[PDB]
Amino acid sequence: RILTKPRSMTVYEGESARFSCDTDGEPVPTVTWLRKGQVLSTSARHQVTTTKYKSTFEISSVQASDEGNYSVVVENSEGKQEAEFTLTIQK
Repeated sequence: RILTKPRSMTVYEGESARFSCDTDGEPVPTVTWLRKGQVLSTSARHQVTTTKYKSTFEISSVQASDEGNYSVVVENSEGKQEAEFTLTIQK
């Protein structure tokens, strides 16, 4: 599980904070980005997303959320895993 975890960083605002991880599953695992930042939103405030075997979350307009420690809990159609990191922001 957790084929690869997203590193970390510190951005200012919609400057990058790009993230992308990898995870196996059967069929395909599940992912839920979140970290006391309102589940890293998904589109109204963040460009979060997930693919067949690789997910990723980007921030081109961080809002109230985004403050530092940001993680991704990815299940496995039966199991549960997680990769935590820390992306802060400077409004």
